[PDB]
Formats: sequence, C-alpha cells, structure tokens
Amino acid sequence: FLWRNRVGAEAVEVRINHIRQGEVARAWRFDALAIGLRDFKADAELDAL
Amino acid sequence: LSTASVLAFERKLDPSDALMSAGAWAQRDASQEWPAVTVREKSVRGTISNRLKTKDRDPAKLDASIQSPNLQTVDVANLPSDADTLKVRFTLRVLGGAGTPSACNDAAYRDKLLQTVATYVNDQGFAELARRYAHNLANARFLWRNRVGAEAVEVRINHIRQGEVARAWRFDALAIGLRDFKADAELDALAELIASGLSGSGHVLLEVVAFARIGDGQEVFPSQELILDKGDKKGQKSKTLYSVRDAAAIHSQKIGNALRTIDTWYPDEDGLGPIAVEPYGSVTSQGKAYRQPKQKLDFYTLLDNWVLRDEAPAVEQQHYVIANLIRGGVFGE
Amino acid sequence: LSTASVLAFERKLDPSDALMSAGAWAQRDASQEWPAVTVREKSQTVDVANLPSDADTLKVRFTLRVLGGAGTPSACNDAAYRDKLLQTVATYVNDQGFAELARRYAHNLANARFLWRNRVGAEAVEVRINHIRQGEVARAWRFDALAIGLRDFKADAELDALAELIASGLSGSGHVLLEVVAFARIGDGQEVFPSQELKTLYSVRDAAAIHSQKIGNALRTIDTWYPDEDGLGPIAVEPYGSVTSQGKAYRQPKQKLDFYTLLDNWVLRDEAPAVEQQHYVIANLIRGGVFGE
RNA sequence: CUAAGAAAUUCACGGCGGGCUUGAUGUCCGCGUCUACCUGGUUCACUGCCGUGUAGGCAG
Repeated sequence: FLWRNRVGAEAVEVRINHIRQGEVARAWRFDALAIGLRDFKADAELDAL
Repeated sequence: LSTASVLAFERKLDPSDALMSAGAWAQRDASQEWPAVTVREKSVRGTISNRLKTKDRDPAKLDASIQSPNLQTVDVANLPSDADTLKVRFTLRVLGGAGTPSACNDAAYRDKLLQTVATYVNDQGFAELARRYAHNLANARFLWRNRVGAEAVEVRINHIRQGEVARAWRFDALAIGLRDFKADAELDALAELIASGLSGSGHVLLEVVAFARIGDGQEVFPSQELILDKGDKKGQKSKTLYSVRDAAAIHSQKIGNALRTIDTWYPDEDGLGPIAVEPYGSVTSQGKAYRQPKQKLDFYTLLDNWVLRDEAPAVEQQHYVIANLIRGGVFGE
Repeated sequence: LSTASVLAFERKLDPSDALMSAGAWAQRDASQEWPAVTVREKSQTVDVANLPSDADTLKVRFTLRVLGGAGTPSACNDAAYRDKLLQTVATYVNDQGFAELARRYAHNLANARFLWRNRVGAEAVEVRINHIRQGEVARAWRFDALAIGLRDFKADAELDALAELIASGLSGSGHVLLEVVAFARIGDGQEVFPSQELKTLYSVRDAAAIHSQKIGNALRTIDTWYPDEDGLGPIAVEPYGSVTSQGKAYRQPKQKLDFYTLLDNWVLRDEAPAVEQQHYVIANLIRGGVFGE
C-alpha cells in the first residue's frame, strides 16, 4: 500500500492491531522488506493474521 | 513497432532542499549546532536606471521623473559578524531501477526499451556517469553563486546505513575545476557507490555537507520564486527568498540541475565545458538552445532511432540518452 | 544585430553592514572586546540616539569582495550579442591596465568618502584597513583622510600597492578580501545619523548600522567625466544618472553621452566613444542592472 | 374629414391520497527566476522655552 513511498528505504515496519472493543485485542509486527514483494510464502505470525 | 503515446519516467538522484547555517573553521569537530541564516525582508530605495521607452516618450514624464528616485523592497539574507562560512546541507537518494518507465501504452515498445537499456548497461554500466555525478558532488557546483570567489571549500559526503554514518569523505574542491574532469581514487570510491546505487544493487543515502568560506557578514545566495498569476495586484512585491521553516533554503530542482551538468558531447562549445542534461539541450539564461532538431543530435531523435530501427548511436550519445532517462519527463507523443 | 532584451551583471566590492559602536582612545589597539551604541526614542513618536559622555569615538565595521572578470555577462537571449560583446570587452582589457579605476576606488577607501556625515565638524580623522588572507592579517595599513582632498584624485605612496592589488582583484588575477573599518571623533554626547528604510532610524538589534548600498555607492565615486562642469568633484556612476543632493541630473539622454547609447556604439559596431569615457563605461559594467529592450 | 362618428361583461368555488435508487474503481510523469540600487517626506511650514499682549538667551 506504500506505492512509491517504499521504494528505496532502509527499514519498513508494519504494525497491525486488532480492535475488538475500545481496546486492542492482538498486536502484530512485520519486517515488510524481509517479506517478499513477489512470493506469498508462509510462516507463523502471518497466518496468525 | 511504434512509440507509446503516454510515457513517463520516475527520476533518480533525488535531492532535497538545502539548509544554510553559519560558523567558523576548525569548530567542525562540533559543528552540529550552528544557527541558521535569516531571510530579511526590508525596503531599500533604488535608482531610475532602465531604458525609457520609445513608444510614447515625453520629457513631461521621463525627464521630469528621472530626478525622483526609486522606492523598492529588496529581500537579502546576510551572514552574522563572527560567522564566516556557509554550511549548505542536504541529502540525496540514488534510487536505481533507472531503465523501466512508470507509464506506457504498448508493452511491445516497453519490451524493446527494456532490452535496449539493458544492452546499454551490459557493456558500460553506470560507471562513468557516476564518475561525473561524483565530480558534481565533489565540487560545490550546487552552490551556484555562494562559491564564486571563495578561499577554501570543504565537502564531507557521509554514507548512511542506519542512525549514524557508515562512510566518510573529505574533498578539496576549489582545486577541482568546472570544465576539466580529472579524477582521484576516493572520487572513484564515491563513484563506485553511486554506480552501485544506479544499478539497483543497494541503497545509497548521501548526507552532503558542503562548507564554503566567503567572509565575515557577507551576502548569501538562496533561491527565488515566481510571484504572479493568482492574485497579481499592482505589484508591491519585488523579490523574496526561499525558505523551509524560518531559515533560508535552495530548492531541490536547482540542486538537481547543478548535479546533472554532465553534457559534453554537443558541437557548440566543446572545450568551454559541460552544461546541464536537458532534451533540446538549452541553457535558457544563455538564451540559445544547443543540440537542435535541425541536426541529428537531440534526445527525441536519438531515442527512437536507437529503439525502433536499432540504429545504435555513438558511444557518447548512449551516455546522453541514459542521462535523459535518469532525468525523467513526459515522452512519447 | 540589435540590442539585448535581458542583461544581468554581478556586483563587485560588496560590503557588509557598518555597525556603529563606541569606546575611547588609547584602547583602540584593544578593540576586539569593545561596547556598542544604543537606540532610544523621545517625544510625534520618532527615534533619536546619542553617544555617552565618556566617548568622542564611533566605530565602523565592514569587509569587501572582488570577483574578477566582469565583462562576461550572465543573462542574455542573443548568442550573437555575446559574440559581438566579447571583442569589445577584450579590447578594453588587453590594451591597458585597470589601475585608473583602482586609484579612484582605493582613495575613497583611504579617505573619508564612506565617512560621509562623520566629518561634519570633526578635527582628526584616522582610518585603518586590513588585507585578510586567513585567521590573521599579513598586509596591514592605516590611512588618513586629511591629506588627500575629497574632490581630487591626486595619488600618494600608499595608494599604488592597494591599486595594483585591487586591479589584480577585479581583473581575475587573484581574489582579494579587504576589511575597511574606521574610528571616529564625534563629540561627547552627540547625536547620531544612521540609515533608515523607505521616523525610525534603521536599527540592527543592540547596535546601529547603515546598509550595504550606501558603502557600495560610496566606494565608486568614479564619474568625473560628467559633461557640464568638472571643477565640482566626483559623483557616483549611474546609467541615467540622477542625484537628489546636487539636484541636477548629469548625463542627460537627449544628448549623446548616456550609458544606453555609448554601450550601443562601444560594444556592437566597434566604433569608440572617448578615452575620457572608458572607465565610466567599465564602472557601469561593475555596477550591474537590468539593461533590456 | 382616417371601414370616420358611440359603448360597464358580471358573479361563485377543497385536487386529493401512497412510495428503498442501487452497486465498483491507481491520475501518473519532469523542471535553475535572473540581476540592480543614497527616505536627514518637514513620521506638523515649527515643538517645547522669561508677559495669556506681536520684542528674546535654547536640544537648533
């Protein structure tokens, strides 16, 4: 979703928060540059999402 | 095979706005706290010193009005008293990915343009182009007038991988000229970094610190604007100076201009040195566009000779076309 | 071949702001650490300031900037106008040295031409001027404004070295950096006259200064070939030169000695205006402006 | 001397009731504005000065 804004960046981190009340019920973090822009490979904290 | 009617090219070598500060030499072990310079808008009278017209000339309105002086508002920024050196600081991103367009219409033309620029890269890479960009980053060409008549300039280029510096440089650059492109091994070490950047082989983030001694309390040269067309009143605004938040500043396009002075393969003034890379290569302050379409030399003829009909031009016109493809712009129809 | 729709020349000998400041005598060799002048307003609501009772002194602070190679211009539309101007500027350069400009610059450096209204009732004038390469000085002077009278150009022994230095300067034979500063004798409790804008005396903060253009005017009183009467003295160099103080505008355009026709003749078709005009022509090229169509 | 010459149209009124507009989306791309300077306008045709009456030493 960062279209041109991610191009040529040192570090890109994504934080995803599930909101089920006023409060947040769950909290993910990702290394967006480590996760591939091309391949849909799988791991544990991502299929937890 | 035909050119697509909508082309577009994302630029590479992205500069930012530069920010001026001020201070003395040899406090540059601890020069991370110098105060900036201030754009000062005042009112200063002038003279009546322009050409009086020949249309409706009359000594009842020119010979009587000449002895009534002018009334203007000059906006000039100046250095402080103890300060004697401008620190001009900006950053630069050598992106890379410099052969694929952002927009297109015909993927056959894009399949031809990709293999054309790849056949360019795979015998001479981005080596010599990064040599001359490292030269323009070496000398203080991006100080368009603040270097003219300096005692010493010191150019520290820092390469950045994390919060702090990963690689340093120091360049003597009043010794380095503006026409003869001699080089050095550390100039080559900068050029290898920029060539790695343009080839899509890593990230380059050059924090560019450029000192230039002028003198105590001297005059500084930031950039200028265009004040018209959206509220053009009777004209009580002469000339102001560009600024990020309460400090004077050069625009990004003028530094980009001064960094892409690469062109030396035009037949007008060959020994008289380089100019900026532009399609229909023109110094507009000179007033005369080199590289006419009357000849065979401009970018819009080289590009579609080399892409469509495979007529690969000379081994410097390749350099010029690729300097245009790093420049960007709306091509096509 | 015709005129030039845009022209832009770059300035030479630009000063900084001449801040005023005070002190005393026999501490003038310890003037790195010295006090300043004050700004106050009295009863309309206007400004007027004053020296203290301990001080006859007043002090000046500015420094200079030559560039070199002033014939070659920086904005035009005609390439042929450059190709017709290069022969003229090189013809004026190569056949004679620039010291005739340089004496008439450097004596205004040496005299009190920049101390305009700082000797309206003074007694002893002493000026000290530095040639700064680096963090110290290496060619020091200390000049006098009593000796050379403020309307003639008669040279002395100090003047030739500074003249050949500045003529190396503006011709491109080496960048010079002067610092021209002065020490005054005003009066124990005397009213000051700084600059203004377009009443409020022009107040730099916690001091008092006069702008750049007054000294960039004062150091180029080179017009003494103006037509009518040459016994009066030097006034400065202006295309369409009008002066408020002497009232009458020298060098009128309805007769042929204004800048906009001698430039046309001297530059383009290679016919020469007079050798009693040349240093005024090149002083106009030193000043700069928008010289269009 | 006019298809000339002449003329009172009067009066009265219930339009009324009902309602789901739905759903989808990449505006991308590029740029040197350039040079130049002398307000003591008189920030009141005079402020404030021995007699409120027309002659005067003052910060001029």
